Amino acid sequence: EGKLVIWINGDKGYNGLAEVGKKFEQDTGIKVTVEHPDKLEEKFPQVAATGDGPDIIFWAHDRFGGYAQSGLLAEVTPDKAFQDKLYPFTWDAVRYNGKLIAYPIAVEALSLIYNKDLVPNPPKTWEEIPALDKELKVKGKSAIMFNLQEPYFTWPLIAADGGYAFKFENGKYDVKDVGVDNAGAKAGLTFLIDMIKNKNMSADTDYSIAEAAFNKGETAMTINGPWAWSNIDKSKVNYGVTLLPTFKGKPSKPFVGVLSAGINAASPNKELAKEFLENYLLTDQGLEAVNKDKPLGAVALKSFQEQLAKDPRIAATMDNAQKGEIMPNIPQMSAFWYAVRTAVINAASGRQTVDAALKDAQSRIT
Amino acid sequence: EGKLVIWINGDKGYNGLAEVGKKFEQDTGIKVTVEHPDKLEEKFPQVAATGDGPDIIFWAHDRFGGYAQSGLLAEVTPDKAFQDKLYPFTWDAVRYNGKLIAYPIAVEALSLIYNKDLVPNPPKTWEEIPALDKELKVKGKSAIMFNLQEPYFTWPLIAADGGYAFKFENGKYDVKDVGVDNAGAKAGLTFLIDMIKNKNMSADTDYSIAEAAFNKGETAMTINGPWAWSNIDKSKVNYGVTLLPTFKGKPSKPFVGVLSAGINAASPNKELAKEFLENYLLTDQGLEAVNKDKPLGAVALKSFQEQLAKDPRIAATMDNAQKGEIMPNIPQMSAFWYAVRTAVINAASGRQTVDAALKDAQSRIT
Ligand SMILES: OC[C@H]1O[C@H](O[C@H]2[C@H](O)[C@@H](O)[C@@H](O[C@H]3[C@H](O)[C@@H](O)[C@@H](O[C@H]4[C@H](O)[C@@H](O)[C@@H](O[C@H]5[C@H](O)[C@@H](O)[C@@H](O)O[C@@H]5CO)O[C@@H]4CO)O[C@@H]3CO)O[C@@H]2CO)[C@H](O)[C@@H](O)[C@@H]1O
Ligand SMILES: OC[C@H]1O[C@H](O[C@H]2[C@H](O)[C@@H](O)[C@@H](O[C@H]3[C@H](O)[C@@H](O)[C@@H](O[C@H]4[C@H](O)[C@@H](O)[C@@H](O[C@H]5[C@H](O)[C@@H](O)[C@@H](O)O[C@@H]5CO)O[C@@H]4CO)O[C@@H]3CO)O[C@@H]2CO)[C@H](O)[C@@H](O)[C@@H]1O
Repeated sequence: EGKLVIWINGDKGYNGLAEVGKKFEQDTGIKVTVEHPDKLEEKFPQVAATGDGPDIIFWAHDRFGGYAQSGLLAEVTPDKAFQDKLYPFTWDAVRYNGKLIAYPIAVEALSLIYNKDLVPNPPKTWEEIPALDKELKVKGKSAIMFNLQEPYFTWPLIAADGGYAFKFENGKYDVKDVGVDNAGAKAGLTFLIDMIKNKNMSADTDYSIAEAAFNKGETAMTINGPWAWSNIDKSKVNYGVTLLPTFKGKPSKPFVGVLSAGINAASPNKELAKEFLENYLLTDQGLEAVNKDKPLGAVALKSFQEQLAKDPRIAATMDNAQKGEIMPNIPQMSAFWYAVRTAVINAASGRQTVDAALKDAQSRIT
Repeated sequence: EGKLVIWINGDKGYNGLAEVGKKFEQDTGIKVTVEHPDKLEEKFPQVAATGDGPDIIFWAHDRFGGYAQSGLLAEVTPDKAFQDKLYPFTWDAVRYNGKLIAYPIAVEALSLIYNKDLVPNPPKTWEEIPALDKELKVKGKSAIMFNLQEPYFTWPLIAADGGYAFKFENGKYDVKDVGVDNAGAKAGLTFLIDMIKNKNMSADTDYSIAEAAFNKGETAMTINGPWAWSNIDKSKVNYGVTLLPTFKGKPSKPFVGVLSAGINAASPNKELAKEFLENYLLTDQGLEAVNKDKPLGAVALKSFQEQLAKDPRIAATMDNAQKGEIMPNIPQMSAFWYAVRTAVINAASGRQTVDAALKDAQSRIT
């Protein structure tokens, strides 16, 4: 304790790393010792399992999932401001079981390195290298030499025509796994129906009726999104924006929508549309103009969002958003919405029980 | 042609959008017309299918996958500099079948909106709202009113206790789908073995032998990563770094490694380790010190990577990286490497045929 021991491979810049450690000690008094043991990536699980080893281990990320599965790595805790400083795909490489288990440093790939004076135009194909070697051999030279003891160096050739390690299956929505008629869905809709039966709400309330009632001070609360705030600003009501109420102790989970602008495939103006959206709308000034009319909520444009993030209404918007879920964009989403609309309206009006309404919606969607 | 027609929903800031369109026309002469038809999200697939409709359509992203499946949307083409200006998860929301099919604008979620003067401390639970309503009703008021005709507004309550739309299955490596002994793997290893048989290479060449031969000008080419460049700089050789050769017309596919720093779970210095890695190593000055010793390649730190990106050696590194694949971090990766090492060494030395070596590796991994 009171020290840092670092392990890094002997082909990396460990002397330069030790100079970073010297600056660390000069500022903090904490000694940093950089070592480069052989087989460090095999020794680490052996010594960390006994509670020994280095404080920090450097390796390519392919070793780290095995370490994390064995409980040998601490979860790292960079805040969002620090995570923003590194490329997102590098954080992905060090994420295991949903947790960040290392700090990414550098991105490595093999390349062809060539002597400009022996091969001014290096070969573009592997197949032409034997002919080049024959000409170099009469000069006492060879075309190419690389490490054949480590599979890292031969893998690019093995993969070229179709070799691979493990196949990756992309994330996907299971369009047959729908949760509209499970017990939790029924419990929430039953509560809504119970409020209607108890005359706390009326089944015929729509957007206009609820907005007028809230903005005239006739009801204490409403549920709406950022576009509604402008009309409340103009009203007499002093309003706050906060977390949706919990149900059975669990957060309400609103669907998160990304307002998006698509370009019609039939448009003869695709270049103009790109210019307008990229260079006029998606600017601080462009979004401010729309936002001043009806608030957008949080915006996708980082520079303008940092100016909105302070507003408690935006903070509440993002707190509810985090408790909820981003909507799928799959084609089946419209079928989902049409079916759920019918279920809620039928249950709220008494044309169906909650169970029969949601069962029918589930059948329609799947 | 020569116009922009925009469709946006009637609850959004369409007058503010039209002012952005006015500025567009003032600068370009191109008229922008903003309309807010009812049912625009249903009308669009009907009119875009006939080659009509608006140039740009605004909606939440949940509608857009259906449009893109129907071929109604143009692929949008923002460059990397523009994509960097928006939050990554917003681009994810508008990606369909691997392609970006809209521009994200805003991030929306419902919140509880409350009258500060009627309910200074708004309810944290749904279950307490009936009691609040009874007290407000004696004052001629009600606790809460919101739109019950659109399922968007009731969904947060339905999802709270377990309702969901479509279940998402996270991306994953299939540890039983291994490509070490397929036809492409065998073809590439066979070519390596054929070069060895033809005496273009020697099976016993290792890292040291290849590095010495290249850096003394005895071989025209080598295959190595960025850490090797420092020793070539000091040598007499004038070297370039370029794309790996193709095989059977296809790019060589090197495995991409992210050099990573993990913190030992047994370390009593986890706070010091975080301080060192975040505030000393992962700085421009910290990475420069390591990089000056042995080059890191591309770095994860955006600010320093932008200073390296100009170097043709780094450009070539990233070109090869893009043709290749990020390594998995799964625990099975070490088994993969050990098995492939044995296969390559055995095939190159003649202790096994290419087919028998790679079949054995495949069996060992699975
Ligand atoms: O005693 C018997 C045997 O020992 C010797 O070989 C062994 C090695 O000493 C030992 O390190 C071990 O090597 C394994 C390694 O543990 C395993 O992780 C995997 O290595 C991968 C890396 O994980 C991967 O990142 C990548 O490594 C790159 C690295 O990213 C890059 O930054 C730079 O450092 O180059 C590295 C490549 O050299 O690829 C490697 C795979 O090539 O697989 C390794 C095995 O190949 O186990 C070795 C075998 O026991 C002696 O060399 C051997 O002669 C003896 O027979
Ligand atoms: O004529 C019969 C019937 O017509 C009327 O209802 C129909 C609507 O006019 C019509 O627009 C259509 O509504 C569908 C919609 O097409 C479908 O996409 C889906 O809507 C989702 C959104 O996709 C989703 O983004 C979200 O919308 C939010 C939005 O994100 C937010 O920014 C803001 O605008 O609030 C929106 C919510 O209002 O959620 C909605 C779902 O609530 O589902 C819609 C159906 O609910 O089809 C309607 C039914 O035919 C009349 O209203 C009706 O009385 C008539 O019986």
